[PDB]
Amino acid sequence: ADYQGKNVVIIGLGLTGLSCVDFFLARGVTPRVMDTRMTPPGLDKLPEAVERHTGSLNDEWLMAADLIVASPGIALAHPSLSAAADAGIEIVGDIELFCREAQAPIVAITGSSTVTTLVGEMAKAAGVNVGVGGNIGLPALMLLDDECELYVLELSSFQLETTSSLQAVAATILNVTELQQYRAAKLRIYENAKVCVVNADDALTMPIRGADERCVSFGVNMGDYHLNHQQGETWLRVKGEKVLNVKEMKLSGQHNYTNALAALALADAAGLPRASSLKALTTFTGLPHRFEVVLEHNGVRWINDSKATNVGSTEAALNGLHVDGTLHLLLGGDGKSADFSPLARYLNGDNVRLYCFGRDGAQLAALRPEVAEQTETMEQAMRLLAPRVQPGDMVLLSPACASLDQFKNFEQRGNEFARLAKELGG
Repeated sequence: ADYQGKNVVIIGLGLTGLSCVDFFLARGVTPRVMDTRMTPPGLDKLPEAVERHTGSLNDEWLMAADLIVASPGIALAHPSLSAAADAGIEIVGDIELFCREAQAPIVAITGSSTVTTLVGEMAKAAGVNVGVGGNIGLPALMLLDDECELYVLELSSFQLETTSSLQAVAATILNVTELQQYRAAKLRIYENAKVCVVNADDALTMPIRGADERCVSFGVNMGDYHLNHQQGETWLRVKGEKVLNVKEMKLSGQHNYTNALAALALADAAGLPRASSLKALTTFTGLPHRFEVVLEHNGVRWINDSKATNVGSTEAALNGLHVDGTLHLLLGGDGKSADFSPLARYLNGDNVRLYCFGRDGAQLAALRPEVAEQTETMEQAMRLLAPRVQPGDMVLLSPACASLDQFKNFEQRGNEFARLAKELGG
């Protein structure tokens, strides 16, 4: 849309509020920001030209606004917002701002992560540049920067409440778990959807009406997409046909089989090739910290392999690793008396750069010091490479060491890497 010369107020900062600020600053609009918290997150990232008010809502700013952009964290029933609404002031959310500008198909998912991640993996297996965001990953507005061909948004009922311009190529309510108002907000995801993917085992996921010929179902024993145990084997079944033995999947358990069925039905409805999507089901592990993609933005892939607390596990990550551009590898920690020389056969070539840290970091940078860097902690290493990273590059944390020298456990090192990937790469 055109927001030129409008008084815009953003309620709620954080990364989402920051994305709205950038969204408007890039369209010639300087917004005003307010947040009930005295020191909200992202306050230090907030530009200087932007007026901000913290510790409470500025009711005058709201009543004076032409457009109120409300984070899902503030209740729309709040008296100031209720008064703004009664005064005829337009209230929207960040997702509404996204859907007005999005030029690529949108897949929309709501219902009490894996489904959203799988759909993204299926699009990637088909060579589709996909932006995964919303209630997970990056905020939706930050996906407009890249050159996406498909959007996959995980949405809350709160985000849906303030969204009116969503026309998803495929939408789903996975579950409605603790009421009729809660369901009503979630059903908004179906409005103007080309295909509605519903849960055969949860009737509240079905539209009340107006979806007679655009519904596709997933379920355990029933639905267009369901499971079937026949000749002693369990099969994924799609539109009456066996398409995959669940033993080819890395994921396991009934819940992950229904997750795969739901993700498959969205990807099929969005036009992704079945063959490439089924392949994604055979490669996706969903293991935290084990070659876990934590951020895909601006053509860069940030991969958290903090689970590699030994030389053998890092060698596995490097072995057969195709990186279109530059691999930015981080190495360090407590090596635990390990010999890292076997890693050298994978660290030759032009596209390798090393960023070493931790207790045994000095010993790890000694694999090819000419193209290597050294630091004390993981954070300052990532701030060195973040300016240097360009599209096609991979930022891989396969440290080959345990994290007990500077971390509670390898999980903390992997979570900290994901936190800094969002800041540095977004």
